[PDB]
Amino acid sequence: KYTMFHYLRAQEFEHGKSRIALTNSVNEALLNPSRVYTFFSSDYVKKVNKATEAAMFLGWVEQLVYDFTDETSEVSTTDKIADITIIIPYIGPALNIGNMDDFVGALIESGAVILLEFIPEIAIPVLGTFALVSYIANKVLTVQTIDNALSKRNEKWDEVYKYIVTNWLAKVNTQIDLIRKKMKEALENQAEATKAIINYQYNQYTEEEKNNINFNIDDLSSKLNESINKAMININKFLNQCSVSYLMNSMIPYGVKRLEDFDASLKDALLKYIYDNRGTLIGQVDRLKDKVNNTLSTDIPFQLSKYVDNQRLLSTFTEYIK
Repeated sequence: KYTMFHYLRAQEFEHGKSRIALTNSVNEALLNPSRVYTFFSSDYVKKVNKATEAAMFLGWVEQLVYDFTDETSEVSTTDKIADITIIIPYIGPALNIGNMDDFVGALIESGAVILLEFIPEIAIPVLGTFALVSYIANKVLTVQTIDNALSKRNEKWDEVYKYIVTNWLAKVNTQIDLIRKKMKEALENQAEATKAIINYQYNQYTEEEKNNINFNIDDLSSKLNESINKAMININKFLNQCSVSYLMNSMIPYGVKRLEDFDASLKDALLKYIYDNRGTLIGQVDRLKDKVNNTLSTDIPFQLSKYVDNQRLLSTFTEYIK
């Protein structure tokens, strides 16, 4: 029915003489150049649509800015979700994300996946051990032979991580960044549409009446800009949490299962290689055995900081590690 870009158009209007009115019905917003969509509360809708006496005008303005900031800075902190501690509930209603009708519900059941319009390729192919099997095949056993095999194994873990993180960088964050980029738009639209409904009423006030109080829209718009900045802070925090969440719970584990399988196979190989050739050490190979056993028994730690210099992403990842 409605893509993200339609909701974002429901939230626009052409400058005109008419009084424009916010509405919670998306369909209604689109079919009328006067009606504008909002993800704000029905209480907020009512409060702006209602026509306002000249006396109660500045007091009106006060409440809307309070209501704006209340609605915008909304923050749920339900901690039923893994590695997402903050939610911004109005995101879905604003961009048709969690309506793709309970958002926060949607995150709790399905995780951060629900932000992606396009699910990336998650499967990691089987990692074979043929290259190393061939490498040691009729090689006289030495310390360096075993150490090479093990550096190669390290390198493999490094390759799979790089693969996964890059997939994530390219296909996931770009998508999420789009939500961020667009959320800023939706919020800025709502500011422009409220500034419009207000400055409409004020320009129906008689000049002697109007002359009494000065509109000072550069004050208003400005106060609306700071309320948004505060909202983007919540949104960004949230988004980066979701990013690292998806990465660590829904992407990296697939690599790690495969890498573990790889270590395992390599282990068998090398230990057999060492026993088959123990006679080069007059039969005493206990150290070499212990080396491959220790090395391959522990996963190579994943450091997001290899790939990313971002402040937000790395701290979110730091929080992940405990």
